[PDB]
Amino acid sequence: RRIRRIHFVGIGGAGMCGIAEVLLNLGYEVSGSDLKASAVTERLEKFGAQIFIGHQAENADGADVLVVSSAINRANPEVASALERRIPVVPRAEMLAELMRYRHGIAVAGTHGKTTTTSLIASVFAAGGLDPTFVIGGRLNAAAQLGASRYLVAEADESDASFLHLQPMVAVVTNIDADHMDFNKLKKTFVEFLHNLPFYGLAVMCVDDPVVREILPQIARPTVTYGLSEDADVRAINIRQEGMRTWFTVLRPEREPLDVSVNMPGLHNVLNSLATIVIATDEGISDEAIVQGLSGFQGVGRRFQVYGELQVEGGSVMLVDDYGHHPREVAAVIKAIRGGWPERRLVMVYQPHRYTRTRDLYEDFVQVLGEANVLLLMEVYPAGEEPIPGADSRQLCHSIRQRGQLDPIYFERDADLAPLVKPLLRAGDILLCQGAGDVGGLAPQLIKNPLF
Amino acid sequence: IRRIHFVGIGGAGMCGIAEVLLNLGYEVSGSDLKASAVTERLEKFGAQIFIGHQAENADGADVLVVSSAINRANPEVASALERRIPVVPRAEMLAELMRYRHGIAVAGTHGKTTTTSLIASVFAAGGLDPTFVIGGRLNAAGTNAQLGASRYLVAEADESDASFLHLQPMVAVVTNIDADHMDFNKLKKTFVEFLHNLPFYGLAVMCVDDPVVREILPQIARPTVTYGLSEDADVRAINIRQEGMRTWFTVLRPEREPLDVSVNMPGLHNVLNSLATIVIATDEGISDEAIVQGLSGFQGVGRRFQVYGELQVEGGSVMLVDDYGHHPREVAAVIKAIRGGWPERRLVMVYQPHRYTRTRDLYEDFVQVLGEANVLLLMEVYPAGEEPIPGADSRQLCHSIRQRGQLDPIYFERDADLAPLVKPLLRAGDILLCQGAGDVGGLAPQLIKNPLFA
Ligand SMILES: Cn1nc(Nc2nc(N[C@@H]3c4ccccc4C[C@@H]3O)nc3[nH]ncc23)cc1C(C)(C)C
Ligand SMILES: Cn1nc(Nc2nc(N[C@H]3c4ccccc4C[C@@H]3O)nc3[nH]ncc23)cc1C(C)(C)C
Repeated sequence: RRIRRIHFVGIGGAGMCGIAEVLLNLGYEVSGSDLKASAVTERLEKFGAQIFIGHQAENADGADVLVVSSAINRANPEVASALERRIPVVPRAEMLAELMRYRHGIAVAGTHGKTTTTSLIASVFAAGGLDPTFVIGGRLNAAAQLGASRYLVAEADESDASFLHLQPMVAVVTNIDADHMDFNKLKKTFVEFLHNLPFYGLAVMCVDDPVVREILPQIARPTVTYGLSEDADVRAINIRQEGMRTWFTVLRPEREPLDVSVNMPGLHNVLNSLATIVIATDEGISDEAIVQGLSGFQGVGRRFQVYGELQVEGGSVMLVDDYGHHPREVAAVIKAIRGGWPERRLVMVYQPHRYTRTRDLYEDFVQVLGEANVLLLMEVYPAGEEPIPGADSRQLCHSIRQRGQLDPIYFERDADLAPLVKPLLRAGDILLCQGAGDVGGLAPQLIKNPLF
Repeated sequence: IRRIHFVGIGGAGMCGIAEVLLNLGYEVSGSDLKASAVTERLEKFGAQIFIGHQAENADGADVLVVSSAINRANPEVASALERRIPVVPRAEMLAELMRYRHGIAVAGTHGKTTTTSLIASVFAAGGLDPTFVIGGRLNAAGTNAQLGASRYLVAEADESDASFLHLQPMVAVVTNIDADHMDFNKLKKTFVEFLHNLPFYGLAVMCVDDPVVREILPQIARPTVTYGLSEDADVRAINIRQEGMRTWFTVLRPEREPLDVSVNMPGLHNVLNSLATIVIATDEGISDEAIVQGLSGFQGVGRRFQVYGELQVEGGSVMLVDDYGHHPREVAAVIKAIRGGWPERRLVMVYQPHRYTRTRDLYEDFVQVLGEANVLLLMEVYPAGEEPIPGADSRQLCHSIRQRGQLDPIYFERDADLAPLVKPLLRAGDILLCQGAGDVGGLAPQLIKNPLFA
């Protein structure tokens, strides 16, 4: 072949080793360097990678192409050597996208629901004995050597530079939401992405989303729509909720109605399931596998995870947890609560992540955070950053308070939430723990706290 | 998707696409106003042909391909839309073909067409028979075989086409990136993005003699082979010598002995075309003998800086050159190619503007570029179905140029006889360039067979 040897600089990095593993599976020679030996380098060695510890120019000798992590500098002697001798140096994210050229690629795109849908697809495919390699957050998983399956299922992030270079056989678009970020450019991006499908590929489009519906005429590829919409090709009807479990019937062309459940509440998960069913159906997966895959799906950790119930005087409070820390993600979580439980008062705990992000998206935070009925704003999680005046939780409290609708309660990172929050809570409330940093710890503690 | 339906399948660019899709094993139907040898040929390859347009001709199509000439009101298109059948423009489906073959995409501002054709010629000499695409038309060597039969598909890649960034080549050429006579940052990014459509194991063939290509070289994270006269080019022409219509030069390639070649077309631009072709043929494993034969017996592409030969006048002769370019930027490149190859020779240019709209839109660029000739014969605008626009015609251009004091254009009408007009002006050692489309294509053939120059 033209290129035989692929050399990874920083091969122990979090998403690097998965790529190396699948390239070995494809039958390339793979070498890699890292500052530190680890179980990751050990594993790659057993799969037939040549590993170097330390960086020196000669580690790249005989490389046809380099792949570098974001942690690698251009003055790294291996990179420098490759450049001096005109060897191509490819970013990790670009090589990750390239993998779909070698497999039946199912790209899951859209603003909201990509991760859960990717994971659901993988679950249903597994139920039909297919063991797909799937990609979430740049990490490759399967259940075996990564890449063995003919199937590769991956989140497709529209802000990644390799998005418009993906070559899927099947593309999902869950929705196109431009809020809290032109809108016209975003639509065009999705249209262009869908045109990377072959003329015989498949676009799986949520017609419940107004913007998806709007761009439907521009797609010019085989399309299957899904949603609650009456004109959707694949439809959920007879939706009923039973504690944590949602039941519904799915209508599909030239098939009898199919009754399914999913063990995670909210209309958003019906839509996730629908997208999965379109893809499983088109792939020829049995009704039995679909039912089992959906039914026994646990959820993705801290993706609108319902932790259950806190006991208070006169009833209970539903506890919800989500790691989203961008305004657009938070707004969607809140909308999911308002849609699913329109009568229930929303008590939100929010911690901003990073001062830079708080500064950059400040006005959007003021708007979105103001949608809560009760707001507890936790001190910023710095993630190593120095404070920025006028761009912190105290300022946000003031910005929101000034608007006359809501009076946020500020608290510090070392405070104990349970005694703070319990006196505020009333039976029928929803308590949302929202953010990363210190927030992840909270819901597990609340659920095992004496006060509840 | 089993059945693909073409609306206007007898169109010059439509029939080739249909033929390749048949070859790939799709069912293909198409409609056209008129039966012809074109529809007959498609029938032999298994196409179902309808004469006339009616909605039901599209019944049972999984996808439509629509000619550039045909709009949404065509009953077949309307029917497909009403029933949510995907409607693909011709240009888009053309681009799709590369996914199914070893695609060689030839991009850049200047030299795409000749290079495409040269590649095809050299591949043919090595007993390959590639399908190749020039001006949206698909061709191969020897009409026996079915378009698409070869594993190779060579095509011009035009950066202004909407499907440019959807090409999926195995090999991509960039001849040059020139923004003259027309955002520059967006243009560069477009070419970078096109090159990134290559797989990590594909090949980029880059003309480093071009400043802008050289500039973007470091952003290409793909295997690259550079070509040019530049000393640092991977593939280099040296010892360039001209012998009438024939150019000799030696080509240096990595890990190879120098290779002596000739091409039967004058000008440095054709050395560069040859170099790009040699990179590609070499990388594909084509023999030195095939390369030599392919280059040597290459005539040129019709009306792409075509040298028609010689007109006889008192005291010697006039080199007749013909080119269809009708945008200022194309004309400027032609003139620069004449000034570089023949810096001593007086340039007499016949130019006909194409369209009143284009004349209006690019007016000042025409004044500037047309003013580069030593002698200028401006022919009346070719309308191409357009109504006249006041102030945007050849008479206005004559005045705009004449007022500047350097050059005094000679106006003539579309129906005038050029030969008696031009002969008394011509002097031995002139270059006579016939430049433009419309009525211009007819001129050089007539001049060469005219008694006045016999
Ligand atoms: C037929 N044909 N073929 C071309 N091919 C290439 N032309 C150039 N450049 C050019 C050149 C070179 C020397 C003198 C003038 C000019 C002007 C232009 O700038 N660069 C190249 N790289 N690879 C190929 C190639 C160009 C052309 C013209 C004559 C139709 C424009
Ligand atoms: C885990 N997860 N999964 C999602 N999946 C989808 N969410 C929506 N959209 C909307 C929706 C639907 C119901 C209630 C509220 C909202 C608001 C959201 O915008 N549309 C979809 N189409 N296909 C899938 C899908 C969404 C989410 C959240 C909860 C993290 C945002």
